[PDB]
Amino acid sequence: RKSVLVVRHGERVDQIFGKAWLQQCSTPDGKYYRPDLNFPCSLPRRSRGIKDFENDPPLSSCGIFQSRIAGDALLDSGIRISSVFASPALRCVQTAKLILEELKLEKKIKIRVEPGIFEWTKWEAGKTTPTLMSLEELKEANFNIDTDYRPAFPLSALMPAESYQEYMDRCTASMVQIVNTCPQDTGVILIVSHGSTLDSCTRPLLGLPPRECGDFAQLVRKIPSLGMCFCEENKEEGKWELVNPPVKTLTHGANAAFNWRNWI
Amino acid sequence: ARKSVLVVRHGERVDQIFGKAWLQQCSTPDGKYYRPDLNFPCSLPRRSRGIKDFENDPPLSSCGIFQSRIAGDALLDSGIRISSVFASPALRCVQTAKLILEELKLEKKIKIRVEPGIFEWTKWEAGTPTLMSLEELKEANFNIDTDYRPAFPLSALMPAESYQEYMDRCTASMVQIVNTCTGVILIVSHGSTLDSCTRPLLGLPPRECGDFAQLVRKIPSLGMCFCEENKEEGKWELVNPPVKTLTHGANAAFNWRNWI
Repeated sequence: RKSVLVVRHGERVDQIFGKAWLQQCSTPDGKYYRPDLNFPCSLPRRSRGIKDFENDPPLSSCGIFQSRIAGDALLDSGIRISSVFASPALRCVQTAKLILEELKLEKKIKIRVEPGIFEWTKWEAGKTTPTLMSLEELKEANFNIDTDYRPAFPLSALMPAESYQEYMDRCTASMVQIVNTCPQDTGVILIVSHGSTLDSCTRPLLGLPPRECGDFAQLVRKIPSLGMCFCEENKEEGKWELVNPPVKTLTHGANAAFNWRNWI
Repeated sequence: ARKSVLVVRHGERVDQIFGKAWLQQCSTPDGKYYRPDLNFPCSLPRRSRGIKDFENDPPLSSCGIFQSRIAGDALLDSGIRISSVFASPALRCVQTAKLILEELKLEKKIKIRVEPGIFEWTKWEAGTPTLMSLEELKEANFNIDTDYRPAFPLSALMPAESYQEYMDRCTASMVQIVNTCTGVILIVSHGSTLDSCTRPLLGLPPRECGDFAQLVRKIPSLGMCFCEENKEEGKWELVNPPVKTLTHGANAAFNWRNWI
């Protein structure tokens, strides 16, 4: 039974360590270090050193954990993943890769990067698209990217401070392209993206117009890291329906910092 | 390269997230284990007597496993040498100790010395407490040191002990711990342990209870306290822990039916 599984990326470092996270993990000469264990072990190599990560931040160590444990659960559920699409955000592509590794499909399935499902530009740093990693850079960072895939949109088409309606229209238009890419295929089309994507990419499949922005927003507030929305196609009736996701929720506590000097 | 004591708090325990009846949420009517949420661990430890006893001796959450692993991973990088390992008999502590050892690649080399004397203050537990026996731990694939004679046995832990009575058995245990066997002694235990087991090393008397408790509130999962021995001066001193802090956010449950 053909289906689409939309998945929110794992915890992003700047969610915890704030908008200036990069300044906390950078030396004067622009080199990386971990001031806290939730900063990732390393950062992949990128053109202008590590400058361009500032608004395209990686997963935290926790976000890696979340991604891995969800992927492990997807393996155990037994469902078949036929393809994987991803927002060009590094956090989303990183989440895609970690899931594929746990499924043992990292070498068999390439990631199709689709700038058309990038986050609503109203919710980004400068109310605009940041510098993202090139596909050449992702290959060099050992991501198995599908360079033959012709995406619905280039990143440059994404308007800064686009309206709610414009954001929904480009996600809808992207979901036309996504479904038509290998249409015979049954199996799960995995889409690893942002919170908003759970609604923006499933609505058009269900034959529904966008929600009122308010209701959309309230619904997105509640999507946790690696939250999922699952839609199955009923082939006979030519119709899609929302379904219980193939894995359970993931619920855990925070962990605060401590200052050892307090003991003195 | 001095002698030292690294005290580490266990990772996230499942019941801190899923409450006191966590066992009833992951148990079938006929007593088999299932995972209602992914933060419940992959499995409970192989125990033959059944799952009933875990209720008040809860294991690490998935997050707790992650926390333990990433902490142990960083200890390996720091390049310090762990020579022995002591652990509170609570499963969560022993589990954290195994996970750290695995990351240090010493799970086969160093046996875990279970010391009931550094168990949690019994005023902060349910009510003797219902733990896994050393044979049950061995059975569950834990590399325990059965030869070890502990300063305190499981039976000695009486309910509703006083603050002072808890401090006394911790200092008493630290006397022993120091004598048994110049690498790092690892103590994987509870939040309270970071203070209760380091004060006597430094030669300090117990804190006032309130000062103690106020300090224990602030100790996160995998939190550490590190004392180095100055052999020349015959004195111990607190030192910056060998690995960094671990700060991360929470994750809430979502209900997919909200989308319909």
